[PDB]
Amino acid sequence: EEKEILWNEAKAFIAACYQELGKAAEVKDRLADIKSEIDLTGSYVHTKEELEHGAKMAWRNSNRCIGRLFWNSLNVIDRRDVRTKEEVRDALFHHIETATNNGKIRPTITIFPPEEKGEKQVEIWNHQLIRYAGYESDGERIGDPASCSLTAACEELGWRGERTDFDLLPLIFRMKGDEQPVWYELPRSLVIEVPITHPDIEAFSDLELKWYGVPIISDMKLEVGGIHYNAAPFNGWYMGTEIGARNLADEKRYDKLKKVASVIGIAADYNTDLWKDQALVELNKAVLHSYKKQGVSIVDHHTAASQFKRFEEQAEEAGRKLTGDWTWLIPPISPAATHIFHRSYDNSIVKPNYFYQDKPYE
Amino acid sequence: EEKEILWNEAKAFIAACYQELGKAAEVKDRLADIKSEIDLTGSYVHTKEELEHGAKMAWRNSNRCIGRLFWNSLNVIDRRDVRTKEEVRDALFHHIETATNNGKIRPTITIFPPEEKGEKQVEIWNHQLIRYAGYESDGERIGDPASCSLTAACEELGWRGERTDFDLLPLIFRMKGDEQPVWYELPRSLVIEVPITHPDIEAFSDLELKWYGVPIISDMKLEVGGIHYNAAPFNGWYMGTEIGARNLADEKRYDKLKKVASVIGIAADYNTDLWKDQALVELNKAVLHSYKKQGVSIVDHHTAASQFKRFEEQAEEAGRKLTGDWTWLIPPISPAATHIFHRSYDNSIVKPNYFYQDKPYE
Ligand code: HEM
Ligand code: HEM
Ligand SMILES: Cc1cc(N)nc(CCCCCO[C@H]2CNC[C@H]2Cc2cc(C)cc(N)n2)c1
Ligand SMILES: Cc1cc(N)nc(CCCCCO[C@H]2CNC[C@H]2Cc2cc(C)cc(N)n2)c1
Ligand SMILES: C[C@H](O)[C@H](O)[C@H]1CNc2nc(N)[nH]c(=O)c2N1
Ligand SMILES: C[C@H](O)[C@H](O)[C@H]1CNc2nc(N)[nH]c(=O)c2N1
Ligand SMILES: [Cl-]
Ligand SMILES: [Cl-]
Repeated sequence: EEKEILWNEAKAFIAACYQELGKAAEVKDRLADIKSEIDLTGSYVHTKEELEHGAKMAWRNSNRCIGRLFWNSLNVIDRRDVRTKEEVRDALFHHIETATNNGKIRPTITIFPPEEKGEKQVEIWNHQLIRYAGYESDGERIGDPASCSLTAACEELGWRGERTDFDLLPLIFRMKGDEQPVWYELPRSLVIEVPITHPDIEAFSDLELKWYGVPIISDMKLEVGGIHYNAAPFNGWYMGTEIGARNLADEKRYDKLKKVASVIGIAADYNTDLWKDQALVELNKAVLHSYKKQGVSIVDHHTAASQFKRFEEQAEEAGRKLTGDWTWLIPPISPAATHIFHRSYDNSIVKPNYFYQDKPYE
Repeated sequence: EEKEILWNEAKAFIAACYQELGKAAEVKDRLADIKSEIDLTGSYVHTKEELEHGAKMAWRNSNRCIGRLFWNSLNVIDRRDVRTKEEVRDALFHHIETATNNGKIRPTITIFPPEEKGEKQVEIWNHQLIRYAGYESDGERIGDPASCSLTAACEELGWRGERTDFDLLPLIFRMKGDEQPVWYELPRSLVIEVPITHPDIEAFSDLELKWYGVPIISDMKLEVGGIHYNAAPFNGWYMGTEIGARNLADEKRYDKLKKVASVIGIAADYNTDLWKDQALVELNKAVLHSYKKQGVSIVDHHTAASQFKRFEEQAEEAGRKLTGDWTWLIPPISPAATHIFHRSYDNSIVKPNYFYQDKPYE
C-alpha cells in the first residue's frame, strides 16, 4: 500500500503541477517514467521544475498562512545533493544570508534530500534556524520559555548558553547513520537583530527588548507528490503581531505587558482600564517602527490582511478552491478590523503542503 | 414522526432536568402524564419548575456565550398566559423595566406561549426590544445600518422615524390570526441610554456617541424538551467590546474609527501606525468608563473571560461536558490575552438551547 500511496500522490501532483505549468501534454510520458522508477527503485526523483513548483504550491496550500499572496515568488534552493554535515551547515548558513538579504528579506526555502524508507537523511532539531534559548531552574526564568527543552538538549551535547535573555541557539541537526546530532554556533555577522524602540516614547528602550529579523521554520515536513522532505527550512518576513502580540507578550513567552504598561506610563491595576490592550497596541507600534527604521522587512496585520484578500481574489479568478484556517488567519490584534474575521474558510488539507512532524528530542 | 420527535426530546429533557433538580424519582410518573397528554392533545405543558430550569439550561448550552457563569441565576418570567396584544406589549414593557433595574441589570427572560402546529401565537419582529433605526437613501446613511430592513418594514406600517442616528425602533409584533403586526413607541422613561465620554480625553464627547443600556434579544427561539418557544426575549448586560469594537466600530455599523482617531489626536493615514487598533482601544475604554459612571452594568472582556474560565471549571466539577464556539467566544479585542484564545472548544449543539429562526419580514 505504501508504494501505492506514493504512486497515487505522484499521479495527482504531476497532473496538477504540469497543468499549471502549461506542460499538460507531457504528463502521460512523465507518469510512465515515474511508474517505472517506483517499480524499480522504490521511489522517484523530482525534476527541478517540479520541486520548485511543488514548494510553491505547498505554501499556497498552507491554511494557517495570511501571507500567501506571494506564493509564486518563493525562492527555491535545491540542496538534494548534500551528503555531509559540513555541507548541511554551509547550506543553512547560506539560507540565512540570502534570505536576510541585508534586511530586504527574500522568502526562501532550502530543500534537503527526502526521507527514503521513512528514514531521514538529515534530521534538523531547531524549530527555527534563528531562535533564542530558554532556561528554567530554581525559580529563575531566563530567555524564551518555548526554547527550554531544545536548550536543555543542546546543553546535553556540550553546548553552554551565556544565559542572557537572548542567547542564539546553535544550529543542531543529525545525519543519517550518526547516533548524535552535531551543533554549530551561528556566526553573529549572519544574524540581523532589531532593538525595539518606540516612535514617541523614549523610555521604551529601557525595556532593552529585541527580536531577530528573519523567521526560518526548520521543523516541518514538505510533502510533494508523495515525497517526504522532512528537512526543508523556509522563511518569510514577520507580521508584526507575531512579535508584539505573542513572542514578547504571551505569559508563557517573554511576558512583557506589565513592563510595557509601566514605561508607557499607565497603571496595570484594573481590567476595565484595558491596560493590556493599550500596552499591546503600543508594543506593536514599537515593533513595526523598529523594523522599518532598521530596514528589515516586516508587514502590519492590516496590510497583510489586504494582501490576503487579493490572494483570495486571485484564487477564485484562477479557478482554484481557497482553503484556510480562520482561527490562525485572524490577527491576534483588532481581528474584527480585518475582512478575514467577517467570513469563513474551508479548512481542508490540500497537498503539496507543509506538515508538523515529531520532535527528535525529549 | 413529529409527535415522536416531541416525545423523544421530552424524555431526554425531563430526565436531565429532574436529575439536576434532585427529582429523579418523579421522572417515571411525569413521563407517563406527558406520554398521555401528547397522545391526547398533540403536545404537553411544562410545569413552572421545568420551564424555569429549561431556560437556564438553554443559556448554559449557548456555545457562543462568554457570560454563561451566571446561568443558574437567570430570572424567568412565565407569560404563557397572554392572549392579547395589549398583554404582550405590557409584558415587553415590564421586561425592559425589571431587567434594567435602574442600571443594575438583571438577566431576565420573559416566556410567551409556544408554537402549536408550528403555528406561532406571538410573532416578535424586533431583533432586540431596544435598538436604533437605520436609514439609507440617496447616498445618505442615518442610524444603524443593521436596522435598515426592519425600519423600512415599520415605516410601511405607518410608523415614521425622526431620522436622528439614534431613533428608538417601536416594539413590533404580530398576534396569531392577525394579518399585520402592531407597533408601539417605547416610553423613553423605560429606556436607559449612556452617553459615551472618555476618562482622559474631553473632546471625546464631541462625537456625541451613545448606546442603550440593555441588550434584549427578541428574535430567537427557546427550545425546551421539544417545545418551541419562538417568542422568548432574554437579556444580560453588555460586554464592552460588543459596543466599542462592533456596534460603534464596524464599517457596516456606526463606522466611528476615523472620528475616534481624530478626537484622540492621531493621524489615520498609515496602516503601520496601528491607528485603528489605538482608536479601538480608546473607544473601548470610553465605553466601559461611561457605563460605570452612569451606574449601568457592563463587563470588560478580561473579567468576562475570567468568569468564563470559572464556568469551564464548574462544568467539569459537576461532570457536564462543556461546549463552545471558539470563533464567537474570543473577544474582538486582544483575544490572545484571554485563556479562551489558547484552548479549543467542542461546538456540539446540546438542548435546551436558543436558536435562530426566519425573519417574518423582507
Ligand atoms: C512572506 C512573508 C510571510 C508572512 C508575513 C507570513 C505570515 C504568517 C503568519 C502570521 C502565520 C501564523 C503563524 C503564527 O501564528 O505563529 C503564518 C503561518 C504559516 N506560514 Fe506564513 N508567512 C509568510 C511566508 C511564508 C512562507 C515563505 C511559507 C512557506 C513556504 C509560509 C508557510 C506558513 C506555514 C506552513 C504556516 C503555519 C505554520 C505552523 O502551522 O506552525 N509562510 N504565516
Ligand atoms: C449576563 C451578561 C451576559 C453577557 C456579558 C453575555 C455576553 C455575550 C456575548 C459577548 C455574546 C456574543 C454576541 C456577539 O458577538 O454579538 C453572547 C452571545 C450570546 N449570549 Fe450571552 N451574555 C450574557 C447573558 C446572556 C443571557 C441571559 C442569555 C440567554 C438566556 C445569553 C445567551 C446568549 C446567546 C444565545 C448568544 C448567541 C446569540 C447569537 O447567536 O446571535 N447570554 N453573550
Ligand atoms: C515562514 C513564516 C513567516 C512568518 N511571518 N511567520 C512564520 C511563523 C511560523 C509559526 C510557527 C511557530 O508556531 C508555534 C508557535 N505557535 C504555535 C506553534 C505551532 C508549531 C508547533 C510545532 C510542534 C511545530 C511548529 N513548527 N509549529 C513563518
Ligand atoms: C443576552 C445578550 C447579552 C449580551 N451581553 N450580548 C448579547 C448579544 C447578542 C448578539 C446577537 C446579535 O448578533 C448579530 C450581530 N452579530 C451577528 C448577528 C447574529 C444574529 C443573526 C440573526 C439572524 C438573529 C440574531 N438574533 N442574531 C446578548
Ligand atoms: C461568521 C464570521 O465567522 C464572523 O466574523 C463571526 C466571527 N466571530 C464573532 N464573534 C462574536 N462574538 N460576534 C460576532 O458577530 C462574530 N462574527
Ligand atoms: C490552539 C488554539 O486554538 C490557539 O490559541 C491558536 C489560536 N489561533 C492562533 N493563530 C495564530 N496565528 N497563531 C497561533 O499560535 C494560534 N493559536
Ligand atoms: Cl516566531
Ligand atoms: Cl448589540
